[PDB]
Amino acid sequence: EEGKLVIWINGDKGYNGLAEVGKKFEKDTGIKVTVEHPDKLEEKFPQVAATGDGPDIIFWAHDRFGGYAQSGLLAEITPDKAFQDKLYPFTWDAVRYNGKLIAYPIAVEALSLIYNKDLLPNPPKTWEEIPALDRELKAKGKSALMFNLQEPYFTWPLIAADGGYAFKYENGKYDIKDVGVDNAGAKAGLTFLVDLIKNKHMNADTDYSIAEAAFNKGETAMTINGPWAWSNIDTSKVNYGVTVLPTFKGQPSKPFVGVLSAGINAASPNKELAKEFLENYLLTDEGLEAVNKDKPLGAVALKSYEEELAKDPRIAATMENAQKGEIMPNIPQMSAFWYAVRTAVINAASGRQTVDEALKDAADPGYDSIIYRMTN
Amino acid sequence: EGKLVIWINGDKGYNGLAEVGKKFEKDTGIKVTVEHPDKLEEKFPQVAATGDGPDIIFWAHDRFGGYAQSGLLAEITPDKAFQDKLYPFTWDAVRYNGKLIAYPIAVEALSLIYNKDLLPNPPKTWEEIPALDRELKAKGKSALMFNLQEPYFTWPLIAADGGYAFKYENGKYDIKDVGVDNAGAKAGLTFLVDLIKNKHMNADTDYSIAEAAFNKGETAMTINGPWAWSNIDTSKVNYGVTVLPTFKGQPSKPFVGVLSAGINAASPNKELAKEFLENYLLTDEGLEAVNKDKPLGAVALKSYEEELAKDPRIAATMENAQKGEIMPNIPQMSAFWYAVRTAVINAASGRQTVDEALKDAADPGYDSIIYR
Ligand SMILES: OC[C@H]1O[C@H](O[C@H]2[C@H](O)[C@@H](O)[C@@H](O)O[C@@H]2CO)[C@H](O)[C@@H](O)[C@@H]1O
Ligand SMILES: OC[C@H]1O[C@H](O[C@H]2[C@H](O)[C@@H](O)[C@@H](O)O[C@@H]2CO)[C@H](O)[C@@H](O)[C@@H]1O
Repeated sequence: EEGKLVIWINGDKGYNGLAEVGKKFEKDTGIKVTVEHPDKLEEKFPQVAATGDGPDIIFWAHDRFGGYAQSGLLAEITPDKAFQDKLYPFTWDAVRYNGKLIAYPIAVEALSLIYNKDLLPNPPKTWEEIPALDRELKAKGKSALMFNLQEPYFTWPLIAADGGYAFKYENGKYDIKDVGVDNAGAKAGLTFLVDLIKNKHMNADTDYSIAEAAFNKGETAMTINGPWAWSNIDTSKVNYGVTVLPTFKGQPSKPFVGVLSAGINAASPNKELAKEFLENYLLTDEGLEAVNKDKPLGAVALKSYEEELAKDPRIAATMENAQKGEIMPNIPQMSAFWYAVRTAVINAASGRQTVDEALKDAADPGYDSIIYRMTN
Repeated sequence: EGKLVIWINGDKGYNGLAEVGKKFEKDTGIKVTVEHPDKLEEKFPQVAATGDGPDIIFWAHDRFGGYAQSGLLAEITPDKAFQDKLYPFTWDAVRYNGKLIAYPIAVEALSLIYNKDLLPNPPKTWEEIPALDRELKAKGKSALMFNLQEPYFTWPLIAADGGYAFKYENGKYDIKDVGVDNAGAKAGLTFLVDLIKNKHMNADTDYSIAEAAFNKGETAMTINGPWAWSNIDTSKVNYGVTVLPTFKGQPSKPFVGVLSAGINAASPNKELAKEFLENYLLTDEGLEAVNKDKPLGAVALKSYEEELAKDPRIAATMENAQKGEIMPNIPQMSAFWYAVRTAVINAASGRQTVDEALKDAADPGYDSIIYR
């Protein structure tokens, strides 16, 4: 680590694009940059950083950074007024924790409906229509919809539709005691999805790669996913639309919005180098274009680059879905929250627990929660 | 790599242990370093989870279930002749999902420790402690000081009239059935907070403060374990070790711990750790070296115990232990202790009331300390 840069980022993002950026950096400065995408980095980072190890720079959606900052794993960052002016105000707000800035914002992510325009000329406006749709679509030996049920992020817009929420957001701060995941909005959302399963419109163990291959091979009319997925759909030549998520009980799907963000390890001795890389190389039209050409970032934080992208109707649809949803909390409880809800969705989907039972556990984990099973 | 590093708590006989380790070094040339880092029981899971940390970790057995569940401990395989040397109940304390995950060392329970001169007659009941504090306060003394910062020291009183942690039914702990906010729990902690509210005890007394006060002859009574008696010997106070007081007529029920040694699952020195524990530490002279530094309590090694059981201080330790309960070793233990610690400190300081402090420990929400 002594005079080089190690960067971690998720394997669904443009880390080859990003590596090309670190080759530029190395070519100008002589500093070696290594980009890695380890499995479950969002869990490894706080483990290795707890002992003063880890990468120099960590990329994740902003929801996790509050917890790292509470744990002291992140350096405070100082961008001057000029630098700050280059990025949207709400992107900075996403990386502000106890009044400090703890990361650089990169890009705004939200989920959308992605549909195969061909076998499905009109999408649905609602979830309601999907069992009747999936049934006529099985006639051609197809299914209507496949998406990741192993990550609760992908089910969340449905759960939030009729009023499921995470922690109530009250004038200023988030109410940690007031947890929305087992209210009747939440219950109705997920019970819908479980019925789709009970009645075989969806399989309970579909994961990210199954939904992706199923979509990209024309096997299923629809999927739910973010900007990063558009690339591989381009490669497959599937004719797709990106559009508004379907409503439920006639309210809009509400996706949790993430700000892909870039933090500097508090234990790093290359903090100054990390600052030059992030500010002068990545967050430029050409740094981001390079990542974005690998896998699309969504609506970027950099105003100069976003000007171009905003003209793409995938990006406008992404943004309209982001409009109906909610910026993720970055509080330290988020991590336990996701772990609970991931288990609760998987449990109810597989019949291991009833909807009421699974979400009650997610809303109020006792000592029987997975969160305290000290599992791995 | 060809080295042994041992972690043991700062209150135990770690110099004694180091004497055992010099003997191992003398015979095998393997260097043994003993350390006692602060907050060892939290550090160990964090460093061990990356693949470093000590070769050998000592703690009471309640924590080893979570370590083992986390993958951090090598399964130990003493043969039958080695097993017959230690008491069966001490092996049971280190069994997790059927496999032995540590060597047992000693049996610990809290006793009442009292100053015989200040108080030729210690109280039988928690209830008479206030009046007796009144008496002592006029003499520039106080009845009782003990660590209020660690729930371990309060547990015997929470448990007296029916507090429990997790219900134990038909060979098994039901982690949905938590007893820490039942009426027994509330009663017990309410008594303690009432003691504090009326200034018979100060809500920030910690281990250090309570030991200095007893050993300087400032307070008639403390609540402590066997490891404490060495410093009392040195201070020359004339003390007895006895039955904890009763609460609403019931015996105090201290959690019973078994000091245990686990071997890091990630150690390259696993065979050496076994030789060290089986052939040096767990012997009359190994344990004697530890014990002479800070007493272990009633040891798991039957040959050494026979000598110790004669000590009237061990007899009382075993009496308190028999009224108490072996701690669970389930992986939920770590988070339970953190919830209860905060509940006790919060109730004692007036941050929360008894009832809501305990409700939060019985049922940790996202608002609880365990999630910050
Ligand atoms: O499923 C819970 C998960 O949701 C979010 O993770 C997203 C991530 O934000 C996106 O960049 C993309 O990579 O997909 C992930 C879902 O698999 C939260 O950021 C994360 O903390 C949470 O665990
Ligand atoms: O206070 C909660 C605490 O209780 C026990 O720790 C004891 C330990 O067993 C004794 O050896 C002695 O050192 O005092 C400790 C309390 O300060 C549990 O063993 C421990 O895991 C728990 O957190």
